[PDB]
Amino acid sequence: RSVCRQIKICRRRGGCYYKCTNRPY
Repeated sequence: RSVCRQIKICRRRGGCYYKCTNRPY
């Protein structure tokens, strides 16, 4: 599994969703 946090990732084409981004924390 991972140890990231979910963000409302958005695109220019396609749309937005829940992405585990993983910020260096």
